[PDB]
Amino acid sequence: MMKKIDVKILDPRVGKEFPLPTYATSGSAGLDLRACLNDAVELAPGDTTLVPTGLAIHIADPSLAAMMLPRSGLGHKHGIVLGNLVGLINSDYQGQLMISVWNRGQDSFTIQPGERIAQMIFVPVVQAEFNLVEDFRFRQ
Amino acid sequence: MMKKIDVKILDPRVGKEFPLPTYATSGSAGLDLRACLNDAVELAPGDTTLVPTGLAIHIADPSLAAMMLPRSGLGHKHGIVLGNLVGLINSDYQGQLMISVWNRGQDSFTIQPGERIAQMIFVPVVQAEFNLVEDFRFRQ
Amino acid sequence: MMKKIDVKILDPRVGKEFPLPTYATSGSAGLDLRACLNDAVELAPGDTTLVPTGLAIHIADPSLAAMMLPRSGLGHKHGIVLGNLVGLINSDYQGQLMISVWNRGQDSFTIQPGERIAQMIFVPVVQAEFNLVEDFRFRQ
Ligand SMILES: O=c1ccn([C@H]2C[C@H](O)[C@@H](COP(=O)(O)NP(=O)(O)OP(=O)(O)O)O2)c(=O)[nH]1
Ligand SMILES: O=c1ccn([C@H]2C[C@H](O)[C@@H](COP(=O)(O)NP(=O)(O)OP(=O)(O)O)O2)c(=O)[nH]1
Ligand SMILES: O=c1ccn([C@H]2C[C@H](O)[C@@H](COP(=O)(O)NP(=O)(O)OP(=O)(O)O)O2)c(=O)[nH]1
Ligand SMILES: [Mg+2]
Ligand SMILES: [Mg+2]
Ligand SMILES: [Mg+2]
Repeated sequence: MMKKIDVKILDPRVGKEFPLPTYATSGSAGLDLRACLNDAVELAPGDTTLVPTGLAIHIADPSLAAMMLPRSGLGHKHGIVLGNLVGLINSDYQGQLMISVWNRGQDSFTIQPGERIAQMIFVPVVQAEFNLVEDFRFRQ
Repeated sequence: MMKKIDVKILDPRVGKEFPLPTYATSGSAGLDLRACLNDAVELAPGDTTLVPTGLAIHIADPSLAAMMLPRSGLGHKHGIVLGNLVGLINSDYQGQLMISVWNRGQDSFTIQPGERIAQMIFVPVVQAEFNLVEDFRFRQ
Repeated sequence: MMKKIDVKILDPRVGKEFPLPTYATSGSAGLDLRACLNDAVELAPGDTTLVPTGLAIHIADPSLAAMMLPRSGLGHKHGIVLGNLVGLINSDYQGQLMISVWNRGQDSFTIQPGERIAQMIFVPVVQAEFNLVEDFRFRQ
């Protein structure tokens, strides 16, 4: 299912030196996000750093949201994941997309400019209206 | 996309002293969940605590689920995330919604009664039926 | 909402000694994935291990993806979660489904053959086409 989403380039390297996010195949669920940095950032074990993307999106449709996730290789092999675990991008958010990068492992890691460091999916969302009722199934 | 969801208030402070979850804007994807606690809980670095919400929902429609996520500020700045990372709420679950709060950082944190400590989204889900076949593309 | 999904059994114990993933109730959102192991794996605090499932799926429809999540009990009580936090399975992926199991806690844990160690949901996804525009709201 396809949707055009407005994007504003905030740093002129995005779409040039730092490619815009794209889908690798017709069947990819996520777009890889790249680090928009002037120089490498060394991220020590246990630490968190805020990585800019150099871009803003405006999903606009309240029936859609995005979710930011780690990439599986980085997470599994390097312990490079997100400090907020999973990021939620609201339809009315128009600020820069930021990546909270957390080193959950034991090895120092260099975040390089332009590196595909996380990924983002677009999922339909439903807005709940609560209906209060009196009455209406944590080894494993 | 909108859906009415049945909710049962389990603690009489919910909807009073502890506001019911709400969406901030017409374009918000998630509802913030509040800690239903009698007193603050001090959460040491690395530790996990189970926080009640004082409410139960019944999604009821098997085409919908909810996902509990950290809030980005708390996760990035304070290391206050979920012990199960992301929570999945099944359509037929009718128990109290519980929040596994994990301090993944290095600083002690006080969880206050009524604090917006996590968030929840409602997403469509598909139930898979497996079709066995003989035959039917882990730096980065 | 229901969909038949092609699955290939890669290890002949899957569907026999190691049951195929199933939904517990008509209202369950997720399928539990089992560890396809010859012997138990002892996972020390802080460590990550790659657990095979013995199966491959082919979602095939680019409007669908799967997400792998921790189980709430394991995550909250035992600190047994995913090293990549949340796994994203693309529609065109046809390899073995792998589980990055991370012990985020302080206690050693034994991963047993056949153990339900994670869960997976199928969610609709939308593929974004970016539309560049000049112009188009991080306690808490
Ligand atoms: O937990 C996971 C996550 C992914 N996978 C598989 C399926 C998915 O389609 C594939 C790629 O996932 P990612 O894009 O998150 N990983 P990465 O970007 O490191 O690999 P690639 O370069 O192939 O895209 O790996 C798993 O088996 N388990
Ligand atoms: O990983 C993320 C997560 C969120 N965001 C942006 C977009 C999202 O719409 C916005 C708010 O996300 P949260 O509601 O999770 N954070 P918080 O509740 O701390 O901020 P706010 O008070 O504005 O809602 O922050 C990112 O740029 N990266
Ligand atoms: O963060 C959470 C996650 C789950 N839950 C509730 C709702 C959900 O439907 C239920 C079961 O979730 P899981 O299947 O992830 N946990 P587990 O597999 O350990 O429990 P069960 O054996 O009942 O399925 O627990 C919460 O209250 N908070
Ligand atoms: Mg990838
Ligand atoms: Mg928020
Ligand atoms: Mg379960």
